[PDB]
Amino acid sequence: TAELHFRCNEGGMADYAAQLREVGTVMLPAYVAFDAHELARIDALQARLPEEPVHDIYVRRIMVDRAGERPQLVNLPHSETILNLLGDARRTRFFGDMFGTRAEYFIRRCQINRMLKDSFIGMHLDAASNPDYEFSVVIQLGRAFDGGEFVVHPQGRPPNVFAPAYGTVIVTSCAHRHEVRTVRANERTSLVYFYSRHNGANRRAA
Ligand SMILES: [Cl-]
Ligand SMILES: [Fe+3]
Repeated sequence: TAELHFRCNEGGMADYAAQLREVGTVMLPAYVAFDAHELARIDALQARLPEEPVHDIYVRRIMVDRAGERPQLVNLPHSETILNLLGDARRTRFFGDMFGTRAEYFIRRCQINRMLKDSFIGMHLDAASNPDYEFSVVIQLGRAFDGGEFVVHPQGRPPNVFAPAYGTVIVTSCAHRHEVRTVRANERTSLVYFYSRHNGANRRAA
């Protein structure tokens, strides 16, 4: 009956980490985390990747993280170039502060999701793929679309609704169920990746 809609956080690091802490999700405005020319590069690079259906959602894998296995680079060489940006010193410091820990974090899984009109992502928990995922990061590469809100459903709270634009970045804790609502026009393209302090094998049973 009631849903809490969020705009991009207009503050700084102290504000970003506090919203992630209290709310569990924060949306950063373009182009704080990744500069526009960097997103332009990522966009040119991901196009070169092989696409597979997963048919109203098409997925371009960069890094896979199968049950019982350790994270694996795939679709070389352009996957690694994208990953190099995601894990460079600027981003490592940026998300290190964002998460509020000195501990080393690893990017375990990473892919481009291309969602066509009338696609959606039903309710789920990222922890179900890997119980050690702590945070998820989503970069919006979709130039223009309707619908497609990223919705988080924390236990005993109103849903938190995020409408993302090109260049925005959502950071969210994997402790909350979440979903993407129906895409209502053109297509919605996002780079999604997952952070864990564990770099060993995925403890989800295969
Ligand atoms: Cl910029
Ligand atoms: Fe998810």
